[PDB]
Amino acid sequence: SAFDLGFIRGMTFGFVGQHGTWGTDEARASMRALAEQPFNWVTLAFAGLMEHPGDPAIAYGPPVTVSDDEIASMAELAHALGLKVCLKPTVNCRDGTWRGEIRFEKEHGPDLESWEAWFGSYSDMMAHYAHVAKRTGCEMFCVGCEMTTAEPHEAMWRETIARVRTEYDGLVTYNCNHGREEHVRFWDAVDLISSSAYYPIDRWRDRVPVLREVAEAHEKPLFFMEVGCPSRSGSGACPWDYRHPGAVCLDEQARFYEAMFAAMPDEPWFKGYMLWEWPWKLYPREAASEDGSYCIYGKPAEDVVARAFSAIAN
Ligand SMILES: OC[C@H]1O[C@@H](O[C@H]2[C@H](O)[C@H](O)[C@@H](O)O[C@@H]2CO)[C@@H](O)[C@@H](O)[C@@H]1O
Ligand SMILES: OC[C@H]1CNC[C@@H](O)[C@@H]1O[C@@H]1O[C@H](CO)[C@@H](O)[C@H](O)[C@@H]1O
Repeated sequence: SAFDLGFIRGMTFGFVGQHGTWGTDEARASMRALAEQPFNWVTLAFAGLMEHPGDPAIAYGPPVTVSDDEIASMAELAHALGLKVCLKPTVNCRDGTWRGEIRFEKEHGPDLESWEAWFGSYSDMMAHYAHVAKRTGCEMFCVGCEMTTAEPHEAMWRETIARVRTEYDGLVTYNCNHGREEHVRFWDAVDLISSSAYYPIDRWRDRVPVLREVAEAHEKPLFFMEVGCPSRSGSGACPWDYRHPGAVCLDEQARFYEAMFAAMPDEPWFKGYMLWEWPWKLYPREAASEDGSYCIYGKPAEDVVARAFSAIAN
């Protein structure tokens, strides 16, 4: 199933999945526009909310996130447009702190500000959405994203994953941050290794050997659950950084994709690309030259990716 998996030509849709936004005419129009492109996968991504990086409570569902029925509506539409769907619940902090820096002073204590408490909340969230993934026939489920500070809590990640397996029979991945592929201890517990592969333009050429080594060592396919670059000046040096300032620069985004596609080998361990990202409210192509986001629609990167993905498809 993991070994046999068709090469992934994917796009992430709809983040952060704010309540009500996917049930709109706009979101429907955006998903249709996505499906005009040579993608075989879409990821429905959304974030629950922590107040602070040291708070064990996670808010998800309405009024924060899209409802379960909004998720189902988008999954149904995607499937009817011929796409396979990955469901990706994650968590953000209201103060803007990256989820890769969540931290607790205590390991244990269900009613304390502890790792145990936080994983209790997170595990309930994952079980909730693994069940939604089953309901909606999602072909993949992503159990976490860029949780660098949480990753050493290996027993707790294994408990979380096991719970997902009781609720969901499809492909399961965990999405680590770039630079963590060779660090995560629990790849044996998922079906596919995946990362947020925001490697700078000039590093693709020399990062490939470690990606190859990780995949081959774990006898599991590896793919990128996030990859992209904003269309802003200099962003190619820090494609992970959504806050990087810069004038709109369409070619810089294209150069990122050209560098990535040049470097990635045609070898069976590598299973492809889930691009970051596509908004639920899509700008018209006439406005694309003034857009500095990760979206490739209406920009030269659209053609770079479509040329690459059409060639893979054919
Ligand atoms: O990779 C996407 C996330 O990147 C974060 O920034 C990290 C970066 O990834 C590297 O670990 C590093 O150069 O240090 C940074 C932390 O300051 C954040 O920009 C997140 O919002 C991204 O999701
Ligand atoms: O920096 C690009 C990605 C890297 N991985 C996680 C993801 O959060 C990040 O994207 C941005 O996410 C924030 C909300 O977390 C959003 O405001 C931005 O506009 C990007 O989608």
